[PDB]
Amino acid sequence: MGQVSAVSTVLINAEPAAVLAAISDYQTVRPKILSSHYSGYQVLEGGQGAGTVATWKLQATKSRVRDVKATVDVAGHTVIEKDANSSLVSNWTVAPAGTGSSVNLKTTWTGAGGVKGFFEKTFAPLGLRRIQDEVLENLKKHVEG
Repeated sequence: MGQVSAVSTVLINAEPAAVLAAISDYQTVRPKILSSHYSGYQVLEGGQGAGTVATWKLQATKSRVRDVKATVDVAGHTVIEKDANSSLVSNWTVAPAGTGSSVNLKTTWTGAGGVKGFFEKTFAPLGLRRIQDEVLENLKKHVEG
């Protein structure tokens, strides 16, 4: 059994420890770095570190909206978001990168079929990867200035 996922790494002009905290902040950071594909963001528990629970809608296209209920698991410099509603997990791994830092964002894919059917029928992985990349950009700009 293999594994497929949307992976993108973005360089950030900021301390990786600060970025880690920013990621674990689901109150003042998370909802300020969301793309236009996000809506109805609501923190259900915590909002600052492990144990945080938050929910939102992710609209890939007109008639593709994912109801996400992410459980946050912060450990070291990796923040894991496990959707309780569907089989989607997003990994937020941040690490030093020269004078700044970088974040490796890995969002897993799912579905009854393979990537072909995942794209054609359900939520386009090409769009999802773009969405996550755009959020990483927002994060970079957010923590930078």
